[PDB]
Formats: sequence, structure tokens, C-alpha cells
Amino acid sequence: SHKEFTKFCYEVYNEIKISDKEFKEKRAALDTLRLCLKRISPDAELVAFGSLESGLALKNSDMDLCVLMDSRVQSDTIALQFYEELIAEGFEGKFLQRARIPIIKLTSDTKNGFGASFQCDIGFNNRLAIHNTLLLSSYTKLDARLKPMVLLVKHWAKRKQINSPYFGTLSSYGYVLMVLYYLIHVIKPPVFPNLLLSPLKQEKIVDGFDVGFDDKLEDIPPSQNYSSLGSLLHGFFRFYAYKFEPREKVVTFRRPDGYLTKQEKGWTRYILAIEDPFEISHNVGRTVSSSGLYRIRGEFMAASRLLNSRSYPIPYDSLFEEA
Ligand SMILES: O=c1ccn([C@@H]2O[C@H](COP(=O)(O)OP(=O)(O)OP(=O)(O)O)[C@@H](O)[C@H]2O)c(=O)[nH]1
Ligand SMILES: [Mg+2]
Repeated sequence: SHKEFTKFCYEVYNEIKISDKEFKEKRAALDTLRLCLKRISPDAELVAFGSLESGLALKNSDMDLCVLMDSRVQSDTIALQFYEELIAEGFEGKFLQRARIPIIKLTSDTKNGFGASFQCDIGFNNRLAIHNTLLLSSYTKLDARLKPMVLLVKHWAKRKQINSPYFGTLSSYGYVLMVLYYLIHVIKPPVFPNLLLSPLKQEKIVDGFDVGFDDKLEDIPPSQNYSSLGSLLHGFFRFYAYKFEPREKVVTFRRPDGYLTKQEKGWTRYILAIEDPFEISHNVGRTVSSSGLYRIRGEFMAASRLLNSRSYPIPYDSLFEEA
């Protein structure tokens, strides 16, 4: 059936999605940060990436931004000038540099009226993140079931304390890729085709990596999978609870059949292996510890058993209860 679960999923979705009010205030903040950047560098561009831009944002989400500029202009100097302009405009935050890469982390706004807890990361020439955002955004436009599924999965992982990359578990971006991997390579018939492996895909090289994918979306047939949101979600929990083998296999978007061993890849950290679709040398689940994977798997298992429970009424609310 899944009819009652599907209705429940849409109810939670509507409550957890970013409201129009917040989306418009984030867009106002971006306009303001663009003004500050203009004052310091008229040639540079400020762009948004991540879930706000791909349309996969929950209420009260952080902002992910990137300054694009000529690569012959050195990034740390403009980063510093931008940072100083932001501080002078009443933003609070930190300027830092890991290796060669400068980063501004804004944690507050004291003047412009965007909040005491305005949270915004600003990277410099992070072109790959823009591209992986274009990808996720394309999938979001290809099937209306993607957005609510992702939001629910993210909300679930937050509630269960398995969405903490600094504490041994997995980034939200890692969960989005796990969803996508399920929708492309696991479910039958597929919800999505693999856009990177399309015969119509044109190579595009950016910072060493191929970021090409078929983006002519209006020529792609609709899915021949007709599952409700509830059934999709139950399938997803089931696959990562019982079928996926994290010790041996890699979540990937580079194989026609989605099959890849950690060994071929050289990924013996690698407790959980998710190959980024573009930056194929980057394991997105590298933050996942041995205990974190246990808890992640335990929660996939618990979600599966709840949706499979023969004891009615099924307490669906418990899917989003704080572990
Ligand atoms: O390993 C990573 C993680 C992050 N990213 C890039 O950073 C973006 C934001 O990474 P997040 O983990 O914040 O994704 P999110 O926006 O969906 O999660 P919430 O903040 O909503 O909790 C991602 O959408 C991707 O563009 C990477 O490219 N690689
Ligand atoms: Mg984010």
C-alpha cells in the first residue's frame, strides 16, 4: 500500500521545507553580500551553491557561497579585502586558510537585519561545488519526487544524530548522493537515468575533473517508475539497511551498473565509501567512523522495520523522533 505513509511524508515535507519568507530573505542577504563584493572587486562574481540553490533546503539552513574570479588574481588577497568589507558592514565571522584555500565563515549579522544567527560559508573558486549543484538541480527538475524525499531523508538523519561529519557520521550532501544512487542504479524501473553516462553527455573539464553531464532535460523521457514517495523512501531505507555492503562496495555514478569495489578504487578514511560524481578522488563519506557507520546502519534498519511493521497503527511519527 504505502498510501498513509505517503500522505504523512507530504505533511512533514510541507512543514520542514524552506518557506517563501526565508527564501526571499536569503536572496536579500545575497544581494547585500554582492554589493560589498562590488565595492572591493567589480570583476568578481558571488554565487550560491548547495541546497538553497538546488532547491533542496530545509528551514533554517546554512548558506553556501562562492566567489568566482580570474585565476591569475590571487585568492587570499581578495578574500581578506572582502572579509574586511563584510566586518565593516556589520557581519561577524572568521577569515581562515586551509593549505592554499581561503574561506570566510560568517556567523552573525548585527546591522542589515538578517539575524543574530545568520550562517554562511564563502569559498573562493570552488567551481566543482557549483557543478555538483547544477547536477542535483537538474535531477530536481526531472522528477518531482526527488525534493520531498531528500528533505525527509535529511530531516531523518538530523533527528537521528547521524548527520554530523565532525562527529563520525555523514554530511547532508552524502545523503543526497545515497538517495540519487538509489534512484538511478538500484530501484527498478529506474527513477532517473545516469546523466554523466548518457550518450548525449559532452565532456567538460574543470580543475582537472570532467563535470560534463546531459543537461538537455526537456528531451529526457519521464520515469517509468510509478512508486509513491512512501514506497520510494521505504525502498531506500531497505536497500541501505540490508542489501548495500559498506565494507566492500562504493556508492558511484561512474558505472553503467553502479558496481564498484573499494579495491578497484584503492579505498581499503574509507569505512563508508561514496565517490563524488565529479571529484572522483574525493570520498564524500570519509568523515564516517566505525561507530558512526554502526549507528547509520542501525537507523536504516530501524526505519525499515518501522515501515515493515505489522503492528497497527504504525507510529510513523517515530521516524522523525530524536534518538
Ligand atoms: O563533500 C562535499 C560536501 C559538500 N559539497 C558541496 O557543498 C554543498 C553543501 O554541503 P552540505 O553538506 O551543507 O549540503 P546541504 O546544503 O544539502 O546540507 P544542509 O546544509 O542543508 O544541512 C553541497 O551541496 C555541495 O555543493 C561538496 O561538493 N562535497
Ligand atoms: Mg549547506
